[PDB]
Amino acid sequence: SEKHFKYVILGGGVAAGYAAREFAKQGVKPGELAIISKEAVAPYERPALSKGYLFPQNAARLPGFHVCVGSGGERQLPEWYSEKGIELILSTEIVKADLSTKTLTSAAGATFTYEILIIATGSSVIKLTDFGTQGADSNNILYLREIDDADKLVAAIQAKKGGKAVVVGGGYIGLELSAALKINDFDVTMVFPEPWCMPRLFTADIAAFYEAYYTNKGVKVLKGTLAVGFDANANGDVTAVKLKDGKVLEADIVVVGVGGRPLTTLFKGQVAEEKGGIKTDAFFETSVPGVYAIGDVATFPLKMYNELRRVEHVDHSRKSAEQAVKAIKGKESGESVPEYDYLPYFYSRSFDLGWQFYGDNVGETILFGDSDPTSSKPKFGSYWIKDGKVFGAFLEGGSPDENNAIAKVAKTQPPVASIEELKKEGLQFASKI
Ligand SMILES: Cc1cc2nc3c(=O)[nH]c(=O)nc-3n(C[C@H](O)[C@H](O)[C@H](O)COP(=O)(O)OP(=O)(O)OC[C@H]3O[C@@H](n4cnc5c(N)ncnc54)[C@H](O)[C@@H]3O)c2cc1C
Ligand SMILES: NC(=O)c1ccc[n+]([C@@H]2O[C@H](COP(=O)([O-])OP(=O)(O)OC[C@H]3O[C@@H](n4cnc5c(N)ncnc54)[C@H](O)[C@@H]3O)[C@@H](O)[C@H]2O)c1
Repeated sequence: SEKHFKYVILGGGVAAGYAAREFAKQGVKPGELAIISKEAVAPYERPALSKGYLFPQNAARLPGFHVCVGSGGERQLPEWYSEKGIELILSTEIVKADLSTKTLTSAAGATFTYEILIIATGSSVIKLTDFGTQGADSNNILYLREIDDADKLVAAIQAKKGGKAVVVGGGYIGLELSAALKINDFDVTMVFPEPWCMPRLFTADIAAFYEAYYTNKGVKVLKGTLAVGFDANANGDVTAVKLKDGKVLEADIVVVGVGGRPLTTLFKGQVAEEKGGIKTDAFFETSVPGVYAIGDVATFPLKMYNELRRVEHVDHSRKSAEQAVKAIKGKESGESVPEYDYLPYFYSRSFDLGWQFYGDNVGETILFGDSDPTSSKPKFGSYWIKDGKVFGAFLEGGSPDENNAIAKVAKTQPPVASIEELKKEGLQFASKI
């Protein structure tokens, strides 16, 4: 009954799917590796859940977006794993991890042993019920982290067709959700307390473009307020959203985007933690030899900024997954592996927009380009200047070359003698580098 594998990746997300591609490249043998996931499907490109998955027509659907298509790689269907002798253990939640005995136990009591462990458990979605919010347990108050959550949302959009939606949260998930609900023909109201949307990255100037663009699209942006409770009917279904300011919004469906946290509960005490995640070295190895932490759960050395960091980027999930397998196989062969040198890269898409950010959002900012929301193809960016150098670069509506140019600016940190002249140059500055 108990199963044994040389390597076990715990989790079936983006990092797990990309670690498995790296294993096949490294020559993994039949029977050696297993991926244990609580989801009923093979690893897939998570960012698709708040994008094409929510389309009313010609939506993204599995098996279409299984990894590694999101980065231009080959689709890894369930057949890809079985045909390689990679054991895909689905619908299995590991409720107990004993690192000292190298044994994991599933919710059904089944046990599994490994020689090497890769922790790719990602993040769990924050819910309003965690806060103890009045009426937050009403039906049709939905979240979006996994494909079952996406399927519940796609069912609710269909059941509540042409109704009222309230989106709680002003991050990029709130933005992508509001845009999705609007392209599905809902009356949409977006609620968040910050003085502008995407507060952890957008400047007031960048936010103003997206707020105006969403307003033109019919989305009602309600900044400076917070959802404090909900009304429900006799079936327990949400009927309204109560706000801190006394306003009461009618709602047929509520979709919440209030963040996430690393899913490291199984390891508390057994591994060193820092900055919310499991601490790793430049090779994603934890304080326990042979136990690795990749993707969302990892607090790793961010080499170019000389500090430990934790990120929630799909690029980091893929790259960190490759780094760990290279470190594991390199130790088997005595081969040296260079340190993880990640350039922070984040992106978001909604409506006909699509932006990319590289580097670090620190220092003084300048906006450049065409930032008119009514333009047929808005193309505008922003630079962050710290210690007289470009530290961060943002671009909306860039071409693949223009996006590569701002990544090279954020990677090389070119000198800025004049911030006024840098704004004059604009996007031409990134191309002339
Ligand atoms: C809707 C959505 C949209 C996003 N859009 C973007 C975007 O546009 N750009 C971007 O850069 N990033 C985006 N992200 C973030 C990005 O997808 C994540 O950073 C990435 O998925 C993390 O990879 P991961 O493997 O660490 O985590 P996950 O993909 O979440 O993988 C974790 C896996 O482990 C499983 N698991 C957890 N605990 C257990 C357990 N105890 N037992 C068994 N299995 C377990 C989970 O079910 C899941 O399969 C988005 C995320 C979401 C939720
Ligand atoms: N990229 C990031 O900086 C970041 C930060 C946190 C989480 N995430 C992760 O990425 C995904 C996207 O998260 P995000 O960027 O949308 O989250 P976020 O942390 O950036 O923002 C959550 C939003 O919800 C708002 N909010 C909280 N309580 C509220 C209430 N009661 N009423 C109204 N608004 C309320 C917050 O003020 C904020 O605007 C998630 O899956 C999460 O795991 C990303």
